[PDB]
Amino acid sequence: EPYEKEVAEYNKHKNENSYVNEAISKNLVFDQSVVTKDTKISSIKGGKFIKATDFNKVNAGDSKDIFTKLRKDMGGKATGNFQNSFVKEANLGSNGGYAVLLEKNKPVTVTYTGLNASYLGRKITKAEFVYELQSSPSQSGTLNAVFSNDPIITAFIGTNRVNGKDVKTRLTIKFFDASGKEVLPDKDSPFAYALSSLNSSLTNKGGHAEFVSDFGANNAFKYINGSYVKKQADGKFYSPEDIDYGTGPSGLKNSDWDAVGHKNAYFGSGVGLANGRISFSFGMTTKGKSNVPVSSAQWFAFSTNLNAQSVKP
Repeated sequence: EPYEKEVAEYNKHKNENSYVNEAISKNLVFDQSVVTKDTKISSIKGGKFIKATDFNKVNAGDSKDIFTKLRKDMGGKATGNFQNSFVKEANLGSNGGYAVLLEKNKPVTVTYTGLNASYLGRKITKAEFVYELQSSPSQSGTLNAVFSNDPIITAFIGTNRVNGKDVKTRLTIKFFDASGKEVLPDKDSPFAYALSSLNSSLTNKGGHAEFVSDFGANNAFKYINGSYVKKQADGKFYSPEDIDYGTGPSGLKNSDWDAVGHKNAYFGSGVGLANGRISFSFGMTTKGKSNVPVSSAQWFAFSTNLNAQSVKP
């Protein structure tokens, strides 16, 4: 471990040390092209539901964006059902989503049906996204989630911050073919998935970063050259400096890169590679500070739209 911290440290303010690069095969297609008129969440199992009328309440003077709605402690305020947990918000797409409480040791399985995804020409019509809380900074130790009926918008997750702990969620995904059989990669054609939009405002005074970590068995993170997202001493992958408000050595601001489709969107991306079932964690870290604003709700989108074509081997 001490030698990986040293590898991280030398690489912090550099681009790739080498020219070595291997093409990423895009065998797995899980992107906007796979959403159909029939795509939807068919069920959510394992989690208590949050009534939309509880989820939509904010405090006087608050903005009503989805992140602000997310940053409240709903432990013990999750008495909804699948019907009344349905929420509309433009960030969820035109078909909306569902509010759910995530709790320690209670994985929540979100099933999508009606897909037209593929892997080497095998049609993927259904998927299970399993979310499991791993870290929460709220008093109740819970997280709130809104799961979108668009699997490419995926999830918004957050809670109130009372201490310095990370927000962290494990996501394990199963893809199914039309016959109902799980689709797993062939030996020489791993799954590739994007880890995008990992913004960071981290400074010595404070701020926070969105990260990925804890890549599961047969999964690995791969660096994109010129990306600010790279492995840190704590084992997580994020930008250790501010690319959001312009105070960092690069002077970059969120509007300079953090948009889907931006030429600079790779600034906050990596690539996930899986020779097996996809599984990894995502979250938010203040590196331990408790009074950091807007540092406990995030949007995590899942797709195969990589912001690169090759990676370091």
